[PDB]
Amino acid sequence: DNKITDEQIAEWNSKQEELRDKIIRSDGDFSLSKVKYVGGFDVSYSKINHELAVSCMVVLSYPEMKQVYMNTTKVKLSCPYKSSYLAFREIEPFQQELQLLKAKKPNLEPQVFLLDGNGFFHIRRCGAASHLGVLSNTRTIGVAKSLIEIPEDGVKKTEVISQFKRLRKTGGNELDIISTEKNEVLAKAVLYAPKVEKPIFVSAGHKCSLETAAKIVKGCTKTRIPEPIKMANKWSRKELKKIE
Amino acid sequence: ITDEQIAEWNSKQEELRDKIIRSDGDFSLSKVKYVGGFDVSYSKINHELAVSCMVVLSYPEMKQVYMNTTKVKLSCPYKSSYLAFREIEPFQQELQLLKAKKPNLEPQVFLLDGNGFFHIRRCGAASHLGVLSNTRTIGVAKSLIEIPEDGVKKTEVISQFKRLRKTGGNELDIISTEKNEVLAKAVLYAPKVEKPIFVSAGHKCSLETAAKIVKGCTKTRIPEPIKMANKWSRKELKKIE
Ligand SMILES: [K+]
Ligand SMILES: [K+]
Ligand SMILES: [K+]
Repeated sequence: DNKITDEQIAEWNSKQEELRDKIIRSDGDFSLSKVKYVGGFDVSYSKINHELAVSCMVVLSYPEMKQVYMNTTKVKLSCPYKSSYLAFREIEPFQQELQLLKAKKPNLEPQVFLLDGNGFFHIRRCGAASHLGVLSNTRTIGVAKSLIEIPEDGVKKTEVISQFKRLRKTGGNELDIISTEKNEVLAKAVLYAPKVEKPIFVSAGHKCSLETAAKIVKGCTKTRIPEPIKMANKWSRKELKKIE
Repeated sequence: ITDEQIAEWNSKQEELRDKIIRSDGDFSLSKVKYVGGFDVSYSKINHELAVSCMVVLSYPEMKQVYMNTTKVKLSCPYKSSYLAFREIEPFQQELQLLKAKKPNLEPQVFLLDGNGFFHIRRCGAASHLGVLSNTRTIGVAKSLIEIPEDGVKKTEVISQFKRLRKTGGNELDIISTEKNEVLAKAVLYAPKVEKPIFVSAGHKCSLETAAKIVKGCTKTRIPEPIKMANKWSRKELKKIE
Protein backbone atom coordinates (compact mmCIF):
# COMPACT_ATOMS: atom_id res chain seq x y z
CA ASP A 1 0.00 0.00 0.00
CA ASN A 2 3.14 2.18 -0.09
CA LYS A 3 1.75 4.45 -2.84
CA ILE A 4 0.92 7.48 -0.67
CA THR A 5 4.14 9.50 -0.32
CA ASP A 6 4.83 13.21 0.05
CA GLU A 7 5.77 13.27 -3.64
CA GLN A 8 2.62 11.39 -4.63
CA ILE A 9 0.51 13.90 -2.68
CA ALA A 10 2.31 16.71 -4.52
CA GLU A 11 1.63 15.07 -7.90
CA TRP A 12 -2.04 14.51 -7.00
CA ASN A 13 -2.41 18.14 -5.93
CA SER A 14 -0.89 19.25 -9.24
CA LYS A 15 -3.20 17.09 -11.38
CA GLN A 16 -6.18 18.38 -9.40
CA GLU A 17 -5.10 21.99 -9.93
CA GLU A 18 -4.90 21.50 -13.69
CA LEU A 19 -8.24 19.64 -13.87
CA ARG A 20 -10.35 21.91 -11.66
CA ASP A 21 -11.08 24.52 -14.35
CA LYS A 22 -12.45 21.81 -16.67
CA ILE A 23 -15.31 20.94 -14.30
CA ILE A 24 -18.59 22.31 -15.65
CA ARG A 25 -21.25 23.16 -13.06
CA SER A 26 -24.01 24.19 -15.46
CA ASP A 27 -26.62 22.23 -17.39
CA GLY A 28 -25.88 23.38 -20.94
CA ASP A 29 -28.53 21.76 -23.14
CA PHE A 30 -29.10 19.07 -20.47
CA SER A 31 -32.27 19.00 -18.39
CA LEU A 32 -34.15 16.72 -16.02
CA SER A 33 -36.53 15.78 -18.85
CA LYS A 34 -33.64 14.10 -20.68
CA VAL A 35 -32.88 11.65 -17.84
CA LYS A 36 -34.04 8.17 -18.88
CA TYR A 37 -31.38 6.20 -16.97
CA VAL A 38 -29.18 6.96 -13.96
CA GLY A 39 -25.91 5.16 -13.31
CA GLY A 40 -24.21 4.10 -10.12
CA PHE A 41 -20.68 2.98 -9.38
CA ASP A 42 -18.90 1.82 -6.25
CA VAL A 43 -15.93 -0.16 -4.94
CA SER A 44 -15.83 -2.74 -2.15
CA TYR A 45 -12.49 -3.80 -0.70
CA SER A 46 -11.10 -6.52 1.56
CA LYS A 47 -9.28 -5.75 4.79
CA ILE A 48 -8.00 -9.35 5.00
CA ASN A 49 -6.40 -9.34 1.51
CA HIS A 50 -5.56 -5.68 0.89
CA GLU A 51 -5.12 -6.13 -2.87
CA LEU A 52 -8.54 -7.74 -3.37
CA ALA A 53 -11.37 -5.41 -4.38
CA VAL A 54 -14.56 -5.45 -6.45
CA SER A 55 -15.97 -2.60 -8.53
CA CYS A 56 -19.62 -2.39 -9.55
CA MET A 57 -21.52 -0.31 -12.07
CA VAL A 58 -25.33 -0.27 -12.23
CA VAL A 59 -27.91 1.40 -14.44
CA LEU A 60 -31.44 2.11 -13.17
CA SER A 61 -34.33 3.50 -15.18
CA TYR A 62 -35.53 7.02 -14.43
CA PRO A 63 -37.82 7.82 -12.78
CA GLU A 64 -38.95 4.24 -12.06
CA MET A 65 -35.65 3.36 -10.27
CA LYS A 66 -35.69 -0.17 -11.71
CA GLN A 67 -32.29 -1.81 -12.12
CA VAL A 68 -31.66 -2.61 -15.79
CA TYR A 69 -27.89 -3.16 -15.74
CA MET A 70 -25.37 -4.48 -13.23
CA ASN A 71 -21.77 -5.65 -13.44
CA THR A 72 -19.04 -6.35 -10.87
CA THR A 73 -15.32 -6.73 -11.54
CA LYS A 74 -12.55 -8.16 -9.40
CA VAL A 75 -9.96 -5.37 -9.34
CA LYS A 76 -6.67 -4.51 -7.66
CA LEU A 77 -6.82 -1.02 -6.17
CA SER A 78 -3.84 1.25 -6.84
CA CYS A 79 -3.87 3.34 -3.65
CA PRO A 80 -5.61 3.36 -0.26
CA TYR A 81 -8.38 5.73 0.70
CA LYS A 82 -7.10 9.19 1.60
CA SER A 83 -9.58 12.04 1.99
CA SER A 84 -9.32 14.62 -0.84
CA TYR A 85 -7.73 11.90 -3.06
CA LEU A 86 -10.56 9.37 -3.59
CA ALA A 87 -10.41 9.94 -7.35
CA PHE A 88 -6.98 8.39 -7.77
CA ARG A 89 -8.33 5.35 -5.91
CA GLU A 90 -11.32 4.75 -8.19
CA ILE A 91 -10.63 6.39 -11.59
CA GLU A 92 -9.35 3.22 -13.28
CA PRO A 93 -12.10 0.85 -12.02
CA PHE A 94 -14.69 3.44 -13.08
CA GLN A 95 -13.25 3.88 -16.58
CA GLN A 96 -13.10 0.10 -17.01
CA GLU A 97 -16.69 -0.42 -15.83
CA LEU A 98 -17.85 2.43 -18.09
CA GLN A 99 -16.06 1.02 -21.13
CA LEU A 100 -17.63 -2.38 -20.42
CA LEU A 101 -21.10 -0.80 -20.15
CA LYS A 102 -20.62 1.08 -23.43
CA ALA A 103 -19.53 -2.11 -25.21
CA LYS A 104 -22.25 -4.34 -23.71
CA LYS A 105 -25.30 -2.06 -23.49
CA PRO A 106 -24.45 1.23 -25.24
CA ASN A 107 -28.14 2.11 -25.47
CA LEU A 108 -28.44 1.80 -21.66
CA GLU A 109 -25.70 4.35 -21.01
CA PRO A 110 -27.20 6.77 -18.46
CA GLN A 111 -27.39 10.51 -18.90
CA VAL A 112 -25.89 10.98 -15.41
CA PHE A 113 -24.02 8.98 -12.75
CA LEU A 114 -24.39 9.29 -8.99
CA LEU A 115 -20.96 8.84 -7.40
CA ASP A 116 -20.16 8.36 -3.71
CA GLY A 117 -18.55 11.42 -2.21
CA ASN A 118 -18.13 15.00 -3.31
CA GLY A 119 -17.78 16.80 -6.60
CA PHE A 120 -17.19 20.56 -6.43
CA PHE A 121 -17.33 20.26 -2.60
CA HIS A 122 -13.59 19.78 -2.26
CA ILE A 123 -10.53 21.66 -1.01
CA ARG A 124 -9.28 22.16 -4.58
CA ARG A 125 -12.79 22.02 -6.14
CA CYS A 126 -12.03 18.66 -7.77
CA GLY A 127 -13.61 15.83 -5.79
CA ALA A 128 -13.85 12.31 -7.19
CA ALA A 129 -17.31 12.78 -8.71
CA SER A 130 -16.09 15.77 -10.72
CA HIS A 131 -12.71 14.17 -11.49
CA LEU A 132 -14.23 10.97 -12.90
CA GLY A 133 -16.83 13.03 -14.77
CA VAL A 134 -14.24 15.14 -16.57
CA LEU A 135 -11.80 12.32 -17.29
CA SER A 136 -14.60 10.23 -18.82
CA ASN A 137 -16.62 13.08 -20.41
CA THR A 138 -19.65 11.93 -18.42
CA ARG A 139 -22.25 13.80 -16.39
CA THR A 140 -21.84 13.13 -12.66
CA ILE A 141 -23.34 14.13 -9.31
CA GLY A 142 -21.55 13.88 -5.98
CA VAL A 143 -23.51 12.33 -3.10
CA ALA A 144 -21.72 12.12 0.26
CA LYS A 145 -23.12 10.40 3.35
CA SER A 146 -20.86 12.30 5.75
CA LEU A 147 -19.62 15.87 5.69
CA ILE A 148 -16.07 16.70 4.73
CA GLU A 149 -14.51 19.44 6.85
CA ILE A 150 -12.58 22.12 4.98
CA PRO A 151 -10.89 24.61 7.37
CA GLU A 152 -9.45 26.56 4.43
CA ASP A 153 -13.03 27.32 3.31
CA GLY A 154 -14.54 27.84 6.75
CA VAL A 155 -16.58 24.63 6.50
CA LYS A 156 -16.94 23.03 9.95
CA LYS A 157 -19.04 19.96 10.70
CA THR A 158 -20.56 21.06 14.02
CA GLU A 159 -21.56 24.45 12.57
CA VAL A 160 -23.13 22.99 9.41
CA ILE A 161 -25.06 20.40 11.41
CA SER A 162 -26.35 22.95 13.92
CA GLN A 163 -27.38 25.30 11.10
CA PHE A 164 -29.22 22.40 9.45
CA LYS A 165 -31.06 21.50 12.67
CA ARG A 166 -32.08 25.14 13.11
CA LEU A 167 -33.33 24.93 9.52
CA ARG A 168 -35.32 21.78 10.29
CA LYS A 169 -37.10 23.58 13.13
CA THR A 170 -38.65 25.84 10.43
CA GLY A 171 -39.67 22.97 8.14
CA GLY A 172 -36.88 23.24 5.59
CA ASN A 173 -35.13 20.28 4.03
CA GLU A 174 -32.27 21.85 2.00
CA LEU A 175 -29.35 23.93 3.28
CA ASP A 176 -26.63 25.55 1.19
CA ILE A 177 -23.11 24.72 2.36
CA ILE A 178 -20.95 27.79 1.79
CA SER A 179 -17.26 28.65 1.62
CA THR A 180 -16.64 31.88 3.53
CA GLU A 181 -13.21 32.19 1.92
CA LYS A 182 -14.56 32.13 -1.65
CA ASN A 183 -18.14 33.33 -0.90
CA GLU A 184 -19.71 30.54 -2.94
CA VAL A 185 -22.00 27.55 -2.46
CA LEU A 186 -20.10 24.26 -2.44
CA ALA A 187 -22.93 21.77 -1.88
CA LYS A 188 -26.46 21.26 -0.60
CA ALA A 189 -27.34 19.38 2.58
CA VAL A 190 -30.59 17.62 1.72
CA LEU A 191 -33.19 15.41 3.39
CA TYR A 192 -35.62 13.84 0.93
CA ALA A 193 -36.45 10.40 2.32
CA PRO A 194 -39.18 9.93 4.92
CA LYS A 195 -38.34 8.83 8.47
CA VAL A 196 -34.83 10.30 8.03
CA GLU A 197 -33.17 13.08 10.03
CA LYS A 198 -29.55 12.76 8.87
CA PRO A 199 -28.87 14.86 5.74
CA ILE A 200 -26.81 13.77 2.77
CA PHE A 201 -24.56 16.18 0.90
CA VAL A 202 -25.06 16.74 -2.83
CA SER A 203 -22.54 18.62 -4.92
CA ALA A 204 -22.29 19.19 -8.64
CA GLY A 205 -20.09 16.64 -10.36
CA HIS A 206 -19.63 17.57 -14.00
CA LYS A 207 -21.96 18.83 -16.76
CA CYS A 208 -24.77 19.52 -14.26
CA SER A 209 -25.77 22.41 -12.01
CA LEU A 210 -26.06 21.89 -8.26
CA GLU A 211 -29.79 22.58 -8.55
CA THR A 212 -30.41 19.96 -11.23
CA ALA A 213 -28.14 17.60 -9.28
CA ALA A 214 -30.38 17.97 -6.22
CA LYS A 215 -33.52 17.38 -8.30
CA ILE A 216 -32.02 14.17 -9.70
CA VAL A 217 -30.98 12.96 -6.25
CA LYS A 218 -34.55 13.64 -5.03
CA GLY A 219 -35.96 11.68 -7.96
CA CYS A 220 -33.61 8.81 -7.09
CA THR A 221 -34.64 8.76 -3.40
CA LYS A 222 -36.71 6.00 -1.84
CA THR A 223 -34.70 5.76 1.40
CA ARG A 224 -31.81 7.93 2.61
CA ILE A 225 -29.26 6.40 0.20
CA PRO A 226 -30.45 7.04 -3.39
CA GLU A 227 -31.21 3.86 -5.32
CA PRO A 228 -28.26 3.78 -7.81
CA ILE A 229 -25.75 4.31 -5.00
CA LYS A 230 -27.56 1.75 -2.86
CA MET A 231 -27.40 -0.86 -5.61
CA ALA A 232 -23.77 -0.31 -6.67
CA ASN A 233 -22.66 -0.48 -3.03
CA LYS A 234 -24.71 -3.61 -2.35
CA TRP A 235 -23.62 -5.69 -5.34
CA SER A 236 -19.96 -4.69 -5.06
CA ARG A 237 -19.94 -5.71 -1.37
CA LYS A 238 -21.81 -8.98 -1.91
CA GLU A 239 -19.50 -10.10 -4.70
CA LEU A 240 -16.48 -9.18 -2.58
CA LYS A 241 -17.76 -11.31 0.31
CA LYS A 242 -18.32 -14.22 -2.08
CA ILE A 243 -14.69 -14.31 -3.30
CA GLU A 244 -12.99 -13.14 -0.10
CA ILE B 1 -45.13 -29.90 8.22
CA THR B 2 -48.10 -32.23 8.69
CA ASP B 3 -50.41 -33.11 11.55
CA GLU B 4 -48.70 -36.47 12.08
CA GLN B 5 -45.25 -34.87 12.25
CA ILE B 6 -46.56 -32.39 14.83
CA ALA B 7 -47.99 -35.29 16.85
CA GLU B 8 -44.66 -37.13 16.77
CA TRP B 9 -42.80 -33.98 17.84
CA ASN B 10 -45.24 -33.30 20.69
CA SER B 11 -44.81 -36.90 21.85
CA LYS B 12 -41.00 -36.66 21.81
CA GLN B 13 -41.12 -33.39 23.76
CA GLU B 14 -43.50 -34.94 26.29
CA GLU B 15 -41.10 -37.85 26.80
CA LEU B 16 -38.03 -35.60 27.07
CA ARG B 17 -39.43 -32.92 29.40
CA ASP B 18 -39.04 -35.03 32.56
CA LYS B 19 -35.34 -35.78 31.89
CA ILE B 20 -34.33 -32.10 32.05
CA ILE B 21 -32.23 -31.17 35.09
CA ARG B 22 -32.68 -27.62 36.38
CA SER B 23 -30.22 -27.83 39.28
CA ASP B 24 -26.45 -27.48 39.52
CA GLY B 25 -25.53 -30.67 41.35
CA ASP B 26 -21.75 -30.70 41.70
CA PHE B 27 -21.48 -27.93 39.09
CA SER B 28 -20.82 -24.33 40.08
CA LEU B 29 -19.80 -21.06 38.45
CA SER B 30 -16.22 -21.66 39.61
CA LYS B 31 -15.97 -24.78 37.44
CA VAL B 32 -16.65 -22.93 34.17
CA LYS B 33 -13.35 -22.75 32.28
CA TYR B 34 -14.81 -22.76 28.76
CA VAL B 35 -18.22 -21.79 27.37
CA GLY B 36 -19.49 -23.11 24.07
CA GLY B 37 -21.54 -21.42 21.40
CA PHE B 38 -23.42 -22.86 18.45
CA ASP B 39 -25.66 -21.49 15.71
CA VAL B 40 -26.96 -22.22 12.21
CA SER B 41 -27.22 -19.75 9.33
CA TYR B 42 -29.85 -20.41 6.65
CA SER B 43 -30.08 -19.10 3.11
CA LYS B 44 -33.41 -17.68 2.00
CA ILE B 45 -32.48 -18.28 -1.65
CA ASN B 46 -31.80 -22.00 -1.10
CA HIS B 47 -33.84 -23.60 1.67
CA GLU B 48 -31.88 -26.81 2.28
CA LEU B 49 -28.57 -24.91 2.16
CA ALA B 50 -27.28 -23.94 5.62
CA VAL B 51 -24.06 -23.60 7.65
CA SER B 52 -23.59 -24.62 11.27
CA CYS B 53 -20.91 -23.18 13.53
CA MET B 54 -19.64 -24.21 16.95
CA VAL B 55 -17.23 -22.09 18.98
CA VAL B 56 -15.49 -22.42 22.33
CA LEU B 57 -14.40 -19.38 24.35
CA SER B 58 -12.39 -19.24 27.56
CA TYR B 59 -14.17 -18.18 30.75
CA PRO B 60 -14.33 -15.54 31.97
CA GLU B 61 -11.88 -13.97 29.50
CA MET B 62 -14.20 -14.66 26.52
CA LYS B 63 -11.28 -15.43 24.21
CA GLN B 64 -12.10 -17.69 21.27
CA VAL B 65 -10.14 -20.94 21.47
CA TYR B 66 -12.17 -23.08 19.05
CA MET B 67 -14.20 -22.49 15.90
CA ASN B 68 -15.68 -24.79 13.26
CA THR B 69 -18.23 -24.41 10.44
CA THR B 70 -20.00 -27.15 8.51
CA LYS B 71 -22.10 -27.05 5.37
CA VAL B 72 -25.46 -28.52 6.37
CA LYS B 73 -28.65 -29.72 4.67
CA LEU B 74 -31.73 -28.78 6.69
CA SER B 75 -34.19 -31.52 7.61
CA CYS B 76 -37.29 -29.47 8.48
CA PRO B 77 -38.50 -25.85 8.38
CA TYR B 78 -38.59 -23.51 11.35
CA LYS B 79 -41.79 -23.76 13.38
CA SER B 80 -42.02 -22.11 16.80
CA SER B 81 -42.06 -24.54 19.77
CA TYR B 82 -40.32 -27.10 17.48
CA LEU B 83 -36.92 -25.47 16.91
CA ALA B 84 -35.02 -28.46 18.34
CA PHE B 85 -35.91 -30.83 15.50
CA ARG B 86 -34.41 -28.30 13.08
CA GLU B 87 -30.98 -28.13 14.72
CA ILE B 88 -30.54 -31.29 16.80
CA GLU B 89 -28.54 -33.08 14.09
CA PRO B 90 -26.13 -30.20 13.19
CA PHE B 91 -25.45 -29.56 16.87
CA GLN B 92 -24.63 -33.20 17.59
CA GLN B 93 -22.35 -33.20 14.56
CA GLU B 94 -20.42 -30.12 15.67
CA LEU B 95 -20.27 -31.45 19.21
CA GLN B 96 -18.80 -34.77 18.17
CA LEU B 97 -16.29 -33.00 15.94
CA LEU B 98 -15.20 -30.75 18.80
CA LYS B 99 -14.84 -33.72 21.13
CA ALA B 100 -12.74 -35.51 18.54
CA LYS B 101 -10.48 -32.59 17.66
CA LYS B 102 -9.97 -30.72 20.94
CA PRO B 103 -11.31 -32.87 23.79
CA ASN B 104 -9.48 -30.75 26.35
CA LEU B 105 -11.43 -27.70 25.12
CA GLU B 106 -14.88 -29.21 25.68
CA PRO B 107 -16.83 -26.53 27.59
CA GLN B 108 -18.67 -27.02 30.84
CA VAL B 109 -21.74 -25.26 29.36
CA PHE B 110 -23.13 -24.22 25.98
CA LEU B 111 -25.18 -21.10 25.32
CA LEU B 112 -27.84 -21.98 22.76
CA ASP B 113 -30.00 -19.59 20.76
CA GLY B 114 -33.58 -19.68 21.98
CA ASN B 115 -35.34 -21.04 25.03
CA GLY B 116 -34.88 -23.99 27.33
CA PHE B 117 -37.44 -24.54 30.09
CA PHE B 118 -39.29 -21.44 28.78
CA HIS B 119 -41.46 -23.49 26.45
CA ILE B 120 -45.04 -24.69 25.95
CA ARG B 121 -44.04 -28.23 26.97
CA ARG B 122 -41.06 -27.12 29.11
CA CYS B 123 -38.69 -28.63 26.53
CA GLY B 124 -37.29 -25.86 24.35
CA ALA B 125 -34.40 -26.40 21.96
CA ALA B 126 -31.72 -25.61 24.55
CA SER B 127 -33.05 -28.21 26.99
CA HIS B 128 -33.76 -30.70 24.17
CA LEU B 129 -30.24 -30.54 22.72
CA GLY B 130 -28.76 -30.59 26.23
CA VAL B 131 -30.49 -33.81 27.27
CA LEU B 132 -30.10 -35.69 23.97
CA SER B 133 -26.33 -35.04 24.17
CA ASN B 134 -25.87 -35.13 27.97
CA THR B 135 -24.34 -31.64 27.98
CA ARG B 136 -24.98 -28.63 30.19
CA THR B 137 -26.89 -25.93 28.30
CA ILE B 138 -28.39 -22.48 28.83
CA GLY B 139 -31.18 -20.97 26.74
CA VAL B 140 -30.62 -17.41 25.51
CA ALA B 141 -33.36 -15.86 23.39
CA LYS B 142 -33.11 -12.44 21.73
CA SER B 143 -36.89 -12.03 21.37
CA LEU B 144 -39.76 -13.01 23.65
CA ILE B 145 -41.94 -16.03 22.91
CA GLU B 146 -45.61 -15.68 23.80
CA ILE B 147 -47.20 -18.58 25.66
CA PRO B 148 -50.90 -17.79 26.22
CA GLU B 149 -51.44 -21.11 27.98
CA ASP B 150 -48.97 -19.96 30.68
CA GLY B 151 -50.14 -16.33 30.80
CA VAL B 152 -47.03 -14.94 29.08
CA LYS B 153 -47.88 -11.96 26.86
CA LYS B 154 -45.30 -9.79 25.09
CA THR B 155 -46.83 -6.38 25.78
CA GLU B 156 -47.25 -7.14 29.48
CA VAL B 157 -43.71 -8.48 29.95
CA ILE B 158 -42.09 -5.65 27.99
CA SER B 159 -44.13 -3.08 29.93
CA GLN B 160 -43.19 -4.72 33.24
CA PHE B 161 -39.52 -4.66 32.29
CA LYS B 162 -39.67 -0.99 31.35
CA ARG B 163 -41.33 -0.19 34.68
CA LEU B 164 -38.51 -2.12 36.35
CA ARG B 165 -35.86 -0.21 34.39
CA LYS B 166 -37.35 3.11 35.51
CA THR B 167 -36.45 1.99 39.06
CA GLY B 168 -32.91 0.85 38.18
CA GLY B 169 -33.49 -2.91 38.04
CA ASN B 170 -32.06 -5.22 35.42
CA GLU B 171 -33.67 -8.64 36.04
CA LEU B 172 -37.34 -9.57 35.74
CA ASP B 173 -38.76 -12.99 36.52
CA ILE B 174 -40.98 -14.48 33.80
CA ILE B 175 -43.56 -16.78 35.37
CA SER B 176 -46.38 -19.08 34.33
CA THR B 177 -49.56 -17.74 35.92
CA GLU B 178 -51.31 -21.10 35.36
CA LYS B 179 -48.59 -23.37 36.78
CA ASN B 180 -47.21 -20.90 39.38
CA GLU B 181 -43.56 -21.43 38.47
CA VAL B 182 -40.67 -19.37 37.12
CA LEU B 183 -40.07 -19.86 33.39
CA ALA B 184 -37.26 -17.45 32.54
CA LYS B 185 -35.39 -14.24 33.39
CA ALA B 186 -35.50 -11.06 31.33
CA VAL B 187 -32.01 -9.65 31.81
CA LEU B 188 -29.98 -6.58 30.90
CA TYR B 189 -26.24 -6.97 31.50
CA ALA B 190 -24.53 -4.95 28.75
CA PRO B 191 -24.01 -1.19 29.10
CA LYS B 192 -25.94 1.27 26.92
CA VAL B 193 -28.62 -1.38 26.35
CA GLU B 194 -32.32 -1.20 27.19
CA LYS B 195 -33.62 -4.21 25.23
CA PRO B 196 -33.63 -7.33 27.43
CA ILE B 197 -32.61 -10.82 26.46
CA PHE B 198 -34.38 -13.85 27.90
CA VAL B 199 -32.45 -16.53 29.82
CA SER B 200 -33.93 -19.93 30.68
CA ALA B 201 -32.34 -23.03 32.17
CA GLY B 202 -31.22 -25.46 29.51
CA HIS B 203 -30.07 -28.68 31.13
CA LYS B 204 -27.97 -29.63 34.18
CA CYS B 205 -27.77 -25.99 35.37
CA SER B 206 -30.13 -23.85 37.45
CA LEU B 207 -31.72 -20.70 36.04
CA GLU B 208 -29.87 -18.60 38.62
CA THR B 209 -26.45 -20.03 37.74
CA ALA B 210 -27.46 -19.76 34.08
CA ALA B 211 -28.07 -16.02 34.46
CA LYS B 212 -24.77 -15.64 36.32
CA ILE B 213 -22.94 -17.33 33.42
CA VAL B 214 -24.75 -15.23 30.81
CA LYS B 215 -23.68 -12.12 32.73
CA GLY B 216 -20.12 -13.43 32.77
CA CYS B 217 -20.30 -13.88 28.98
CA THR B 218 -21.63 -10.36 28.37
CA LYS B 219 -19.61 -7.58 26.76
CA THR B 220 -22.42 -6.28 24.54
CA ARG B 221 -26.08 -7.30 24.36
CA ILE B 222 -25.41 -10.57 22.54
CA PRO B 223 -23.16 -12.72 24.77
CA GLU B 224 -19.78 -13.47 23.21
CA PRO B 225 -20.21 -17.19 22.31
CA ILE B 226 -23.54 -16.55 20.56
CA LYS B 227 -22.09 -13.51 18.79
CA MET B 228 -19.09 -15.48 17.53
CA ALA B 229 -20.97 -18.59 16.43
CA ASN B 230 -23.45 -16.42 14.50
CA LYS B 231 -20.59 -14.36 13.02
CA TRP B 232 -18.65 -17.29 11.57
CA SER B 233 -21.74 -19.18 10.42
CA ARG B 234 -22.99 -16.10 8.59
CA LYS B 235 -19.63 -15.34 6.96
CA GLU B 236 -19.17 -18.91 5.74
CA LEU B 237 -22.76 -18.97 4.44
CA LYS B 238 -22.10 -15.78 2.46
CA LYS B 239 -19.05 -17.50 0.96
CA ILE B 240 -21.17 -20.33 -0.50
CA GLU B 241 -23.97 -17.87 -1.52
K1 LIG C 1 -18.54 -9.50 -14.34
K1 LIG D 1 -17.83 7.11 7.91
K1 LIG E 1 -15.33 9.94 8.50
